[PDB]
Amino acid sequence: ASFEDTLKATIKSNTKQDIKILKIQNLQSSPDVKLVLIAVGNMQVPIFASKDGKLVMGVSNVFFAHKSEDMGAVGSLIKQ
Amino acid sequence: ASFEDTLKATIKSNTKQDIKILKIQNLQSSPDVKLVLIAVGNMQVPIFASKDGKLVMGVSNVFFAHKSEDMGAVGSLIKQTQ
Repeated sequence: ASFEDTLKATIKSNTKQDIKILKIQNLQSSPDVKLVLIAVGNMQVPIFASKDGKLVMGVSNVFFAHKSEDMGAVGSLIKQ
Repeated sequence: ASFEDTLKATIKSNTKQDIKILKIQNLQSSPDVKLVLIAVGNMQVPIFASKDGKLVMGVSNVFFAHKSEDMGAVGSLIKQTQ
């Protein structure tokens, strides 16, 4: 099952909610976690997701990346 | 560089703090992310870490997993810290 289909399933299975995947952004630091922006209800909201889509973790204000630029990336979409 | 060493590096380089790793817990839903509990000074704080230790992401009150048990696992570990 693709990342978007797994990711869609993973959220629905825990929230009963049908989401739209708006924007997927890869992280230069590592391929294990993809920064993704989804539409739930009336808001667009960002999350972190395992590359397989079987885990989502909400964006918090703790985020350190081996590469500096990715911190800009998350900071950009959290302003989005 | 090993997972605990990379994780130590990637945290220190950005908070210039030296931390110990107390507990590492793998998530059954995926191996891509490890739930890890570290010590900053006299605080214990849980975090999520890419399996290679090159991303640390704070535990928030959003976390969804494909396998149900993993939610129990993090929910217990957030209780141990506070």
